[PDB]
Amino acid sequence: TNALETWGALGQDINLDIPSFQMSDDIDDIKWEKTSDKKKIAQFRKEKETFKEKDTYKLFKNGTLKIKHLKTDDQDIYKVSIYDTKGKNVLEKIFDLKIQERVSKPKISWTCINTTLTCEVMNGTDPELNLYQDGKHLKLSQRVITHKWTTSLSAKFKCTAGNKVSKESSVEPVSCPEK
Ligand SMILES: *[C@@H]1O[C@H](CO)[C@@H](O)[C@H](O)[C@H]1NC(C)=O
Ligand SMILES: *[C@@H]1O[C@H](CO)[C@@H](O)[C@H](O)[C@H]1NC(C)=O
Ligand SMILES: *[C@@H]1O[C@H](CO)[C@@H](O)[C@H](O)[C@H]1NC(C)=O
Ligand code: NA
Repeated sequence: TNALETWGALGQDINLDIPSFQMSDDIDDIKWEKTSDKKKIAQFRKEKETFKEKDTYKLFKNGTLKIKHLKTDDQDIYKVSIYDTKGKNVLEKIFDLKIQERVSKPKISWTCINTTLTCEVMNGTDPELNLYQDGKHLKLSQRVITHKWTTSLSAKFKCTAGNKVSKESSVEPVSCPEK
């Protein structure tokens, strides 16, 4: 339905900008609306007043709308409509905001007794995990990664986790004399 997809982080702020715009005198009204609830979240009705539905919102002179501290409820299609003094619609841009939880630093666990190693990430939406040993790719996975060996070991393992909004990483030197 012609919207510009946008990714935002649960808990962080985000900015919806219209580069296609450049403010001026002729401009009489800039309206930002939230589709699903059909409600104007912010509006620049000339100096006549600066309306904002909440502190969660902020609208700038350049038409950019900042949404503070993203929450599950903010995933929605947003629309800006802006008009001059002669009543004309100068621009209309639409954004399709989806949000994800930032990923957390992965956690690596292991026993030398049982030749087993695990990498897991507790926080993060639809993450992707990669396991490396002394800089060489082991496995890619969406769920928890397991890695078993047999010999005595003294490697440097690296586990990455990432999604659309973040990337975290953890390296842990492993030494199993096993005897
Ligand atoms: C609009 O202004 C804000 C700061 O007031 C800035 O963060 C944003 O990048 C600007 N966008 C444009 C298109 O000027
Ligand atoms: C995991 O996410 C929760 C909120 O969803 C937060 O309280 C906690 O601090 C996060 N942990 C990390 C390591 O980011
Ligand atoms: C680890 O190895 C021991 C033998 O040394 C075995 O008995 C045990 O089942 C293994 N641990 C797990 C969790 O399977
Ligand atoms: Na919102």
